[PDB]
Amino acid sequence: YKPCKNLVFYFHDILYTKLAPQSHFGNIIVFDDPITLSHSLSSKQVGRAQGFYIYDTTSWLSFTFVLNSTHHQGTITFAGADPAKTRDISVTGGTGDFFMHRGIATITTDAFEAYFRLGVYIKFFECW
Amino acid sequence: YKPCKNLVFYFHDILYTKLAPQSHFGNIIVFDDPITLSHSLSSKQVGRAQGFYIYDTTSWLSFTFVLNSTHHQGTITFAGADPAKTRDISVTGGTGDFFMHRGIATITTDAFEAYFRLGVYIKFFECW
Amino acid sequence: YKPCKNLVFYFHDILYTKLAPQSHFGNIIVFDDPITLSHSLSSKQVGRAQGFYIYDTTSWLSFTFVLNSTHHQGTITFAGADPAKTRDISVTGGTGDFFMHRGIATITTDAFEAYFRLGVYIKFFECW
Repeated sequence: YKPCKNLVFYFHDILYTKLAPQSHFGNIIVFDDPITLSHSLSSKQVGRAQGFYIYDTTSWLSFTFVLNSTHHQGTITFAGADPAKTRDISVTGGTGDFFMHRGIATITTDAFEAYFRLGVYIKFFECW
Repeated sequence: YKPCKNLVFYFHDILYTKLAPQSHFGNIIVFDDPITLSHSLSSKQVGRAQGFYIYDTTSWLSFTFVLNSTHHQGTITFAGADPAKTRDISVTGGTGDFFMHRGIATITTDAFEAYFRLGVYIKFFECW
Repeated sequence: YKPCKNLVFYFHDILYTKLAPQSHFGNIIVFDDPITLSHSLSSKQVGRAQGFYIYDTTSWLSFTFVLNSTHHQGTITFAGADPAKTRDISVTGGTGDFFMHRGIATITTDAFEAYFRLGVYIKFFECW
């Protein structure tokens, strides 16, 4: 399938059978990260990535791109676990310009420092 | 677009570039709140709002309207971050009567006390 | 409606008006559980169930089936609260083979020990 809309953003984060069933107590890390048009942190910011993930002693990720720029106004929410420096995550929600949008995002992670840059390539397959 | 179904509920909660990337440890607050047809807490209850949000030292919200009334039987789930006394949040899931439903909700907050009344105006744009 | 695709999996977990508005601090339990084709833990594993739930002192559940088998390659994510030994939960996300899929799952719980087997019956009503 070809997507009815493609978007690319970067956001910047600073840290600080077979196997049996496995549980543990979790701790939540909450983040609020700048989203930029290109790779550099000092390139134009177009919103904030806000969400959370988990440490055990944690493939789980929930976050929203809160977009607020001259061309993009809305939110896109993603949720799920995926264990490669690259993973897919489902679009799970949309508001504003991204009202009723659906699709997937490919997340590529440049790890450096406590500095992580995440390339997020959004392919929408339903667009309103 | 005009919604194929509109619903209005209130639920009642009782408490107790630019910026750099920002993380912290989070704490979860879980809530289980009555949903009513109208503004007053003592008006007919039609279900419970059950979910969680986060304190840092937190625009993130995940919750489900568990509806159980003479006219509404099902669940509606919402998730996302939005930083106005009014915000939008995406429908992310539905069961029962709201099976395969999609759309957005506008949330208006009356803050008082530790008492918060939230007006939730659901506009579905896909209805089964 | 008849589903365009039906799937059945089991996963195995090992523990260890009216009512006023109710909140509390929550603690998160994270789990990573084997998914099998049939009831027995020693039957073929087809992936891992990875997500979290909450203890108060908690009908909330978020998890992803990370499927990795000879016939199924993708993820399916579910989220929501539902208070019966059986409950429904909405599909909220999909990737890979389950890209753009939507529907509901019925979850049946066999409680034993700290051992819980969950029968998950997925009915997709949108398939790509």
